[PDB]
Amino acid sequence: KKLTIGLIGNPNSGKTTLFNQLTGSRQRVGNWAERKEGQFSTTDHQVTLVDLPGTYSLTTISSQTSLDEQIACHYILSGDADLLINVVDASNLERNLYLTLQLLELGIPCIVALNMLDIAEKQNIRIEIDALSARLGCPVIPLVATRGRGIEALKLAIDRYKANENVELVHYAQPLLNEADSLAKVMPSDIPLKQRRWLGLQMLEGDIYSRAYAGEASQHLDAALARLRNEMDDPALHIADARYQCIAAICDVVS
Repeated sequence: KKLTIGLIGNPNSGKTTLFNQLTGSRQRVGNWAERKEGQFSTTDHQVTLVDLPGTYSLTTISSQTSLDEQIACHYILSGDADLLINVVDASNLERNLYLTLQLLELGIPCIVALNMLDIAEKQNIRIEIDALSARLGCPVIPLVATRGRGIEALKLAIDRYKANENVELVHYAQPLLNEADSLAKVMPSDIPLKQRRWLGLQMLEGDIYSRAYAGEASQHLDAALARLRNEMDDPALHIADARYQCIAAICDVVS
């Protein structure tokens, strides 16, 4: 059974190194129409690993997006990957989980690969693996460097992979969910309900680039925002703050 896996993480998360270790000399360097692609095997699977450009987020709310960011986003939303391996820097967890949260809100099958365990230890940081997994609703695999043990556990997890656990991640105010869902109902229904509801939130948060994916929902954004502004100060801020609360709450328990 062949699997297509996207490798995604922040810049300087050790992603290039992990890609190289996983694929060895079974790799091929193309471009996105630089696009690195490689092969490896697990017990059950022949995996095609696709290296996505380093990025801190699938989008940018307050400022201009980058090319790398748009490439990652488009690939992720295309649904070409059967699952993703989200490489996370254990020494800068809070910053790294911003991207992770987006992947999980999108409902994309995910395996977190906790990297840079050494540097975390030398920064006096210990991550509670099962605490994080429980809260994210996906596997969390410590990438132990010694004798490539982390790689072997990562391959094990790929063979074990099922859907993410359907867990509440962010706790949004009810008017936000309502408005996002009603926007979602009008978006191109070729997109899954979960992603259309996320796009909805992104629109409400001021994400300009999400409007490209939302089609006819953009015609209803103004009316949704006016309503929300009559029951809370600034809907975009309530979205960002809830997301900050979620990630901060996780980090306090987990780190």
